[PDB]
Amino acid sequence: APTAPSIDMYGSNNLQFSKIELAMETTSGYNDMVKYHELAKIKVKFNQWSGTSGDTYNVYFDGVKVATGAITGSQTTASFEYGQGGLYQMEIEACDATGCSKSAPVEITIADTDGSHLKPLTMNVDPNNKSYNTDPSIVMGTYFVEWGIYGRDYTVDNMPVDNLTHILYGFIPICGPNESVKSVGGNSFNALQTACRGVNDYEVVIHDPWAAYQKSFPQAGHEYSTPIKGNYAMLMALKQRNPDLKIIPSIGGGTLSDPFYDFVDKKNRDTFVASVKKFLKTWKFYDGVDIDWEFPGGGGAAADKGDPVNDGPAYIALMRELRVMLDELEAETGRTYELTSAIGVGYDKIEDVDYADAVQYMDYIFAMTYDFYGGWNNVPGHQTALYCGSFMRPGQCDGGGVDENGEPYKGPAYTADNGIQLLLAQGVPANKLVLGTAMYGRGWEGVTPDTLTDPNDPMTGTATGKLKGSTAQGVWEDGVIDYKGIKSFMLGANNTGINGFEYGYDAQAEAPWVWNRSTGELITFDDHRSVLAKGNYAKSLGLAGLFSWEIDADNGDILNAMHEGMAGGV
Ligand SMILES: CC(=O)CCCCn1c(=O)c2c(ncn2C)n(C)c1=O
Ligand SMILES: CC(=O)CCCCn1c(=O)c2c(ncn2C)n(C)c1=O
Ligand SMILES: CC(=O)CCCCn1c(=O)c2c(ncn2C)n(C)c1=O
Repeated sequence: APTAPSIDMYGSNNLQFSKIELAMETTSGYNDMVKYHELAKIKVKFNQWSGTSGDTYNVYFDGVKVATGAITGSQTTASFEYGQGGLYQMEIEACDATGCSKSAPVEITIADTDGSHLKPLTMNVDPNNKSYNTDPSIVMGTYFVEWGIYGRDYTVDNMPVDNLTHILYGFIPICGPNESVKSVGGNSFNALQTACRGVNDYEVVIHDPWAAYQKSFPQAGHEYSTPIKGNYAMLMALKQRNPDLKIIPSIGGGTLSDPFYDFVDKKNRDTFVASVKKFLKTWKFYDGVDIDWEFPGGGGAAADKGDPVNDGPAYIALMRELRVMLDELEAETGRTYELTSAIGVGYDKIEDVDYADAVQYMDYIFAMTYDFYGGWNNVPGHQTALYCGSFMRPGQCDGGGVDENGEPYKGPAYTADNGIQLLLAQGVPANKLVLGTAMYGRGWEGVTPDTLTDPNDPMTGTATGKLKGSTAQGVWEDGVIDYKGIKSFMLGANNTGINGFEYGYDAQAEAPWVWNRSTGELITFDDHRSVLAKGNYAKSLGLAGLFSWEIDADNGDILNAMHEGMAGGV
């Protein structure tokens, strides 16, 4: 016989609650901005403006009692905890000695990071991505980059997810020595320093919390009160649409790998593995971890780091210790968690790790069969060829010979086949290796006809510097161009060359190029033909499948060719 409660929607945070507490309106240290709670804190204000208030309230979710407390006037705040994410029909009843009066039901949301409070994501995929019926046991992976939501304007709902088995989310940094990030310029290092305030060295953090969980995306139905927004909320709604898709955070990458060189000290590995565990308990849409250390032994961005004696065993110990940790998580959750890694495949990178040993702990190795040549020097070559190109010298392919000054080659040339064969030769099983495809070109300026030693092969020329171009043409950094930019501005609709470019294909190497004889612009990339060759190769060897770098740079053609190449290899 009290007055039935009316719920104050605006005074109760629009009934949006969450197991994870995320700062939405600042940028600060990771432990300050993100706190995961086993019980969500619920606070609901309700009013009984007329009649009698009564003396106690009970709260029901879908008919089940979940909280009780005292009413002592005409406005009450009910505070309680609840442990399960989801949407629920909430009623609040007020009671006195004579009876109870229940409010009308209203939906309350309790967010959790598995996306259990979210409907399947609405997609907006370019229709140039076709539908395939590829065997679901073949890996078809890609990297989605966190910063792609800015100038590249490529969001989670743009991904052709039904053509993917694995989404690797690039990248999760590690607090600590990070001079390589500083050297890149822009705001990357400053962002990282902020995220690491109050964080122990060697723990993972989110690099850009605005991209990850703050930015409101209209296409995803995000509102002011939505407790999780950003790319991560969209990946959560994506797992609701595609529950079998694996979404894996990739830790490291070329500029973020500095802290891995300190993993020869086991205390640093323990700190890092513990932070990864906490990370996967906090962000439950993720299905494992991808380790992208570029590179054990050195030769990467950090010119002053790398230990060819100790980094390999440290890498193998890291994989064992991660696998132990992921086994605990599988025990706690009943889920399967995957452990993978993207690796350099030049002989000098491979030789520093016993991968046959590492790989017993791992689900897959993503072999980085690209970046073999590029604008960091003026030597043209195929950056992603399967085999040795026509431009190579006698004995260069297998490393038997000498260069143009008579210097002996130090090892086999950089090709996908050389890398894959070296890994098989170590005893890595073919069905754990995933072959990489480039959705971008690397290129040079200045490779004009007078520099060529073979007048029909620009790979025999010499450059003056890196390819220059605008972001409109898909050039986001010097020397690098999106595949969709090469297609729009160099190849044209018929793949025969526009704007002063001509198309060529080195049939020996299985590698395409476009060349502008007058500017001497030369770009090496993967196209439909070379990606079919890769698919045939992967099929021949019984590899796990294919992956690509990076999804925002494709227009559909490369991922389509990945699927066609895997079907059609003979
Ligand atoms: C600038 C900010 O808000 C957080 C840091 C983002 C990190 N980041 C990039 O922004 C980026 C990038 N490459 C190109 N860009 C534009 N990398 C490698 C990166 O880590
Ligand atoms: C502006 C920008 O993004 C340049 C990044 C180059 C950093 N970097 C590498 O990533 C790298 C490398 N060797 C292998 N890798 C993967 N070196 C020598 C490098 O500087
Ligand atoms: C196949 C393999 O082992 C590649 C090793 C890294 C290639 N590479 C560079 O050498 C490099 C670079 N930037 C500057 N440099 C000198 N990047 C981005 C790179 O990938």
